[PDB]
Amino acid sequence: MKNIQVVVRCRPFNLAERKASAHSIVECDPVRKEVSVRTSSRKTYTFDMVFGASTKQIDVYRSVVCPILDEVIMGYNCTIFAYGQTGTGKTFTMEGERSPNEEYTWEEDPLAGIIPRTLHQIFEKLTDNGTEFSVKVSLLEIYNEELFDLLNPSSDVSERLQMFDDPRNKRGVIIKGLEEITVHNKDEVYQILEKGAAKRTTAATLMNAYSSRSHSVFSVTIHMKETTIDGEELVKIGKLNLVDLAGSENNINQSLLTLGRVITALVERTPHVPYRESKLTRILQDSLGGRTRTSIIATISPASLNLEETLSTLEYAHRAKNILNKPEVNQ
Ligand SMILES: COc1ccc(C(SC[C@H](N)C(=O)O)(c2ccccc2)c2ccccc2)cc1
Ligand SMILES: Nc1ncnc2c1ncn2[C@@H]1O[C@H](COP(=O)(O)OP(=O)(O)O)[C@@H](O)[C@H]1O
Ligand SMILES: [Mg+2]
Ligand code: NA
Repeated sequence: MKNIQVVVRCRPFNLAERKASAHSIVECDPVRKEVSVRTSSRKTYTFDMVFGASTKQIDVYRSVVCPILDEVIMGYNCTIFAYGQTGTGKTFTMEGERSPNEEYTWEEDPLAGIIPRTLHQIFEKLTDNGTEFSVKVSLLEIYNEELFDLLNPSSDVSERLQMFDDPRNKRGVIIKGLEEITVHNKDEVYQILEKGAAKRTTAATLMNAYSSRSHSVFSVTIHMKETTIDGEELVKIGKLNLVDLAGSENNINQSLLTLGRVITALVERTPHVPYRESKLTRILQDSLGGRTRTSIIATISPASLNLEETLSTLEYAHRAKNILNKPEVNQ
């Protein structure tokens, strides 16, 4: 029925990265939707949208997320995930950072990313849309095939969760004891994201290379009740997953390895797709050849130092455009 959207976002050169040449190794064409990489010998790859080095946070949100957020409110499950080498901007893009000195409020911090922006807009868009709705969110991170709850307000972070097949959902799982915090309004948001960021920091003291190796699944489930002209009970449920994947360069890497075998299985149209053999592919089975509306943001470097992963990343992301999903709304 419908193709997975792939986008590419390149970041500006960082402090480590030397640029020798007068003209770029990575050129992004937003109009032609082409990323062109100098291996005058090139490989040019077309994507669904492309975002060069100076693309700001608000544009990414505007171009990619605003459209998807509308599908969430109709009650499609969506899933945006970020993919690419450590240091290209998967966390910058999906979470963002906090500007120093309290120069800006969270709502207006231009370093803010998809997660906080989205949560903010869910409340603006639904408050003046007439709907009866609630928002409850959760923050699960996978590391070494273990499940960490960063929003559980009480528990020690190293208390890890179990997963089991949802007896109500053919291609889904329930994460037992996962803290699903109800957000009653936008002013409850920051406090929740802070607690998430803090617990995360604690988990990093416990495990090696945690930032780069962890997958981070930040869900948000919109319950929307609506009365019909016929006097019925229209209860629709949007779910948006916002997934920050472990760095592409990596049992520690079982989930990332399996994500590859799944995508491979799907594109080459081989009958057995091994969702079941990793926690990530179990949690997101429905985002990959299922009934969810997936977008991948593939984050690349502009620089010669990281060309090899920049290109690995582009080939991996580009074959992912051939996956067909059959979106369905939850009532
Ligand atoms: C789980 O999703 C999150 C968590 C934390 C943040 C975030 S950015 C966190 C940063 N991505 C990180 O991993 O440390 C925040 C930072 C510090 C305190 C509280 C929040 C932020 C929120 C709104 C605006 C700007 C920055 C953003 C998204
Ligand atoms: N699009 C961007 N604009 C400005 N700075 C960026 C951008 N993407 C990444 N950076 C910076 O480069 C570093 C890498 O970001 P990070 O989100 O940790 O990457 P990842 O999560 O992909 O390992 C951070 O310091 C970040 O602020
Ligand atoms: Mg990161
Ligand atoms: Na264990």
